[PDB]
Amino acid sequence: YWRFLALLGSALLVGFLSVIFALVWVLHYREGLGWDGSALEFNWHPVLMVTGFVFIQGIAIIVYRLPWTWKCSKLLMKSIHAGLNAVAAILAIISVVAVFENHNVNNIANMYSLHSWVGLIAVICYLLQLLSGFSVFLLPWAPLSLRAFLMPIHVYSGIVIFGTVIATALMGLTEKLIFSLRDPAYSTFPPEGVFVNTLGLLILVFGALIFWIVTRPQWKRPKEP
Amino acid sequence: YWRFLALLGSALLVGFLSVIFALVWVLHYREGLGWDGSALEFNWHPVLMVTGFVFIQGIAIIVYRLPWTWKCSKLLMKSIHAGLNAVAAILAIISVVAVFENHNVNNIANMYSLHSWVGLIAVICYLLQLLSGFSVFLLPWAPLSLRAFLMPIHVYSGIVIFGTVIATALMGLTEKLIFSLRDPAYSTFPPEGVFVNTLGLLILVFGALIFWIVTRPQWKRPKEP
Ligand code: HEM
Ligand code: HEM
Ligand code: HEM
Ligand code: HEM
Repeated sequence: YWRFLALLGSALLVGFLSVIFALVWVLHYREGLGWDGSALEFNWHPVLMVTGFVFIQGIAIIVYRLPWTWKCSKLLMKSIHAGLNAVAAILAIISVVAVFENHNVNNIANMYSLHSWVGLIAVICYLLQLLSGFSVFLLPWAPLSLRAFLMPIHVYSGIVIFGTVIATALMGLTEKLIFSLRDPAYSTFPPEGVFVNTLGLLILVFGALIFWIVTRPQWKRPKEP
Repeated sequence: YWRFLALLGSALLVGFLSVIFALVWVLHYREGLGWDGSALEFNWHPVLMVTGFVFIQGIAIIVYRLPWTWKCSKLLMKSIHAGLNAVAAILAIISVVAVFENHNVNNIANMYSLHSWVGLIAVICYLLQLLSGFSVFLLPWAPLSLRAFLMPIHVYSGIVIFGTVIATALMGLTEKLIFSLRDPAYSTFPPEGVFVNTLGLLILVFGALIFWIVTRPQWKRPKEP
């Protein structure tokens, strides 16, 4: 228990510092936020991706392992899981609408990067996991046999989508640092560069923590009757 | 069994195509290979990283789950594991010596990027997992109690290092594409750009496959007497 608490506490801390770091970066180092800057719009992209796709999704993935929930309703904890993942799907979609509207308004090319390829698949895989998870594991009519062998795919896919989001995030930080830190150049170790590398590491440590919590068999929600 | 075979076969295929794709890219799209180009030297970096740190390490991680090995010697399969990981440690170190020698000869800055921060920690964590794994699990004097609770950390850390290498690789592809595809620009969808994005996806699919194999409890090497 109290090593779980300490680990949950650590992941919340690093997860909140990531969101904090993403906000300071766009509000104090970049131009800020707005729904047409248009770089004030683009900046919603990293902010909302860190906040929903990395942080809120990180918490949805461990929601069933909070021991205060074990003798809670399984339908209820399915609802918090479903709902916390839906919030991150909304924010991530909004996040992608930000780049497309900044790009199209500014006549920039779309979908040429490995970041955007990996990312757009992450997003599509995410919605499919959300739609499939809703009709099979929340919704009532599905055959309990189809439950039995979709479940290993669903647990694996969620960890693998969550890992791929983190790898897309560090790619997006990389692109945006390189595009932006032209003078002083990124390679000159400017403060924005040290700061956002540290945001990169924080997003890293958060994933490692979420992956630790979620693979402790002693912390699985105890199977139902 | 035969779904394991098919999955092992798939991961070997995508793992070999990654190495192939990394070679074609530097030999047919870039300047080629050499031990002083000096871009002929830098190119050893992605080639050796994909080959040893992603591919050979991907195979070392699943070496205990080959069913042809289950009634093999555990000391022997510890030796293939140890040895396959040592080969990737050598290649990765060599790979890092390539960038430092290209940078220092060409007066480029070192260790300013998130790619290099994450990567250098991956490398250091890798060697520590290798040194710790050698003295605790190959070597004979360690208390069987210290075996018992280092093992969960060692399995977790190997998956987490392997994931972080993949995320570093896609960052390195991102940087190198952006630095290089200046004219025709990356954003103009040039063939090198489509090709190396596809190398990025292949490295992705390889990790997802290695992670699938390595988390099937039905495929764990059956515990010893
Ligand atoms: C993209 C969205 C989703 C992701 C990434 C996701 C991811 C995951 C992950 C990683 C686990 C294993 C966590 C654990 O061991 O506690 C899990 C468990 C589960 N998910 Fe989801 N999930 C998503 C959407 C849904 C939805 C909509 C439902 C519908 C009810 C659902 C139902 C479940 C159930 C029943 C479990 C097993 C709970 C248990 O351990 O007893 N998921 N999910
Ligand atoms: C990890 C979650 C993320 C996902 C799923 C994601 C997904 C995407 C997608 C689909 C695009 C293409 C949009 C377009 O073509 O207009 C894109 C573009 C971009 N993203 Fe992200 N992104 C994520 C995180 C980040 C972060 C944290 C940053 C850092 C600022 C970032 C920086 C960028 C930049 C600069 C572009 C435009 C250049 C390009 O097309 O590659 N992204 N992202
Ligand atoms: C950086 C290098 C290393 C990495 C990334 C690594 C990674 C891993 C991973 C991911 C597993 C779990 C695989 C599975 O379930 O089959 C594992 C298992 C193991 N590793 Fe390592 N390892 C490394 C070095 C070593 C070394 C040097 C030894 C020394 C003998 C060692 C001994 C073991 C043992 C005994 C197991 C458990 C085998 C079993 O399932 O019965 N590893 N390693
Ligand atoms: C995934 C395994 C990888 C690791 C552990 C890794 C690690 C590193 C390290 C430590 C550096 C800094 C070297 C220096 O400062 O001179 C670096 C630089 C670099 N890497 Fe990688 N790398 C990997 C994969 C890749 C790949 C696949 C590419 C694609 C070509 C790449 C491209 C670069 C580039 C262009 C640099 C120099 C610019 C910079 O300092 O960021 N790397 N890498």
